[PDB]
Order: sequence, then C-alpha cells, then structure tokens
Amino acid sequence: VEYDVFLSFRGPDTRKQFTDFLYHFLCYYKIHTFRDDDELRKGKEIGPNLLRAIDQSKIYVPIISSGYADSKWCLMELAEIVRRQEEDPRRIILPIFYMVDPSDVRHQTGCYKKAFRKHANKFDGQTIQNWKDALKKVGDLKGWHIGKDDEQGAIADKVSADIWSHISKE
Amino acid sequence: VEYDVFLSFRGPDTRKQFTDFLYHFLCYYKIHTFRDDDELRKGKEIGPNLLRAIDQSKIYVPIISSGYADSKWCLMELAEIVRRQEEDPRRIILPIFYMVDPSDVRHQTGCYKKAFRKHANKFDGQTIQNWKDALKKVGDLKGWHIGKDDEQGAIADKVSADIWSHISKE
DNA sequence: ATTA
DNA sequence: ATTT
Ligand SMILES: Nc1ncnc2c1ncn2[C@@H]1O[C@H](CO)[C@H]2OP(=O)(O)O[C@H]21
Ligand SMILES: Nc1ncnc2c1ncn2[C@@H]1O[C@H](CO)[C@H]2OP(=O)(O)O[C@H]21
Repeated sequence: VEYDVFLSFRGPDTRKQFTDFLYHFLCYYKIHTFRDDDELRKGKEIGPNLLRAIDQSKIYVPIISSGYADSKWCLMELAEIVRRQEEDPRRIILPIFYMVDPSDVRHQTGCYKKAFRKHANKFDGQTIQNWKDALKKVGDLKGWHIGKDDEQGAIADKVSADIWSHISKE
Repeated sequence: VEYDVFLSFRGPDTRKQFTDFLYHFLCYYKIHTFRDDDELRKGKEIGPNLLRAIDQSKIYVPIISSGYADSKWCLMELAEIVRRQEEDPRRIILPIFYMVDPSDVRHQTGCYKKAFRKHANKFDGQTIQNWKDALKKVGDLKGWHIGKDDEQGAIADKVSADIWSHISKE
C-alpha cells in the first residue's frame, strides 16, 4: 500500500523521453512507483510529500543526467538519500548514468565545473562540501551506463527485472 | 563625506538609459550619490553595505519603473525606506514615476497583478501583506510624471535643482 | 505562463 | 552567463 520505489531526475532534460518510458513499464510488473511533478519551492524542504516518500520507499533509483548539478532542489535532496542510506544499510541504490561519463561524477569536473562555479557565491562555504562528499559516493556503486548507441528500450526492460527480482525472491 | 542621495531602480529595464543620464548630472552638482551595482543575493540583507547606506543618506529617490515589483529584492528593499521614514521624519521622499500610470500603483492592478499572482506561491502569506501596504504609500506623495514623450533630458535638470535646494538653505 |  |  506504501511506496516501494522512489525515483529522482532532472527537470526538463529527461522528464519525457526515458524516465517516462520506465515508469509506465514498471507499472506493468505490479509495483507502486512514486514520482513527483510539483516543483515544490513552497519553502526549503516540504513535509508530508517528499519527506514522506523518502522514509517510506525501499529501493532508491537516482537517474543522474548531464545537468543534474544545477537545480538546487535536486542535490540537497540527493544529499538526503545517501545520508539516510548510511543509517540503515538494509536498503540499496541502483544509479543509472546517462550520456555523461562515469568519471565526471566522482570529481564534479568536466560538465559540472560551471555549475559549482556559481553555486559558491550564494550558499554556505561548508554546505557545498556536504554535497560533494555525498555526490561522490554515488559514483562508486554499480550502474548501467547508456552511451549514444544503446537502444533505450531493452535497458529499461533489463533494469526493471533487476528491481522486481529483489521483491519476489525477497 | 556621508551620502546625501540614495537611489533604487529596476535592473535591466532602466539602468542604462535614464538613471545613468541622471546620476552623472547629479555628480556635476557636487553631491555625493550612492547607487549599488552588485546583485547582492549573498544572504537576506547585507550588513554594512546597503543597510548601512540607508541611515547615512538623506533624500531617498525611488524610481518606480514598469515591472518594478517582479524582482523579489526590490520590494523588501523598498519596504525598508518607508519604515525608516516614519520613525524619524527628518528625511523625505521624491518618487519619479515612469511609464506606469500613478493609478495602477495605488491598487496593484494591471501590470503588477501578474507579479503578485505568483508571489503567493513562494513567500509567506503575511510578508506580501506588508509590501502591498508599503508599495501603496509611495504612490501618494509628490512626483514628476514622465510619459512616453516628455524630454527625459529636461526633467533630469529640473529634478536636480529640487534636490539641491533642500541642502544649502538647511 | 513562462522565465525557475 | 543569471536564477530560481
Ligand atoms: N524545477 C525542478 N527542477 C529540477 N528537479 C525538480 C524540479 N521539481 C521537482 N524536481 C524533482 O522531482 C523529483 C521528485 O522526487 C525530485 O527529485 P530531485 O532530483 O531532488 O529533484 C526533484
Ligand atoms: N538583478 C537585479 N535585479 C533586480 N534589482 C536589481 C538588480 N541589480 C540591482 N538591482 C537594484 O540596484 C539597486 C541598488 O540600490 C537595488 O535596489 P532594488 O530595488 O532592491 O533593486 C536593486
């Protein structure tokens, strides 16, 4: 009755081509999947919406993209996934990289440098270190890379069963 | 050596055509003027910078443009002038309207209704009440109107004398 | 409406 | 390059 899978993604980059091609496919395997479309902004961290599904979910599946470093809601929300993970390691994380290399995620260089070049003029001098030391550890787990050739269809089918297999076999 | 005039204007609307046309002319009347160029943002209200120049000035001249209520910094900056005025009524205000009618600013209608249509989704429901009641009072005092035809070179000189006349005679 |  |  509660949520079992919680997603997360960029705003406009991958909201209507691959993320959607997954959520529909997942519902055809009978598992209630939670994704949110309201941009929040009504504060700094809303209550019984995001913060509800975070502690209720089971298998966090963050979909890092190429511009995932700009929207200040995304990072400081991901800093809550990996922080809640280190408390109880019973739940897992299955990142799915996208277009970008799996080397510009462990050092925030390359396509992210312009992002943290302007985020350092507004926020604290230590909060930024709280994002990087949390964004880095995500780039060390397992994950399906998707180059410019891989057919963005079977990857969805191959990655749905790997999420359903942790439900039937328990 | 302290400030005697403090301005405030919309950003990319009236920064490089009329305000600078006026700021130089004031500098040829030997009166030290203060305008700020950095976008600030670094916090909620900077300490010994903007909030210092308010108490040091003497003749506030807020230049209400056409979309002066969209930039979230401007309003809560202007709400600071009219409050400092009522506590120690030694200083004055000489607003200079621009494009906008003086009847679409005493009721927030028209080109401003679109601005206050979305601020109810982001900020607190009471802070808006204090701006709506502070933006109205400014639109009651004196003020040179400048339509679409008035020679903006003539009003600059005419508005220079009215500022200097309040200094020599003490 | 959107920018966001 | 802003800017939420
Ligand atoms: N303007 C927005 N820009 C970028 N991401 C957004 C925006 N609004 C919502 N999201 C994302 O919806 C997701 C629901 O869990 C959540 O994941 P996120 O990456 O923290 O960023 C949010
Ligand atoms: N990007 C900007 N957006 C809106 N207002 C700006 C911007 N940059 C400067 N200002 C305004 O410069 C003024 C300095 O006294 C200050 O008054 P303001 O009305 O708070 O709006 C500022």
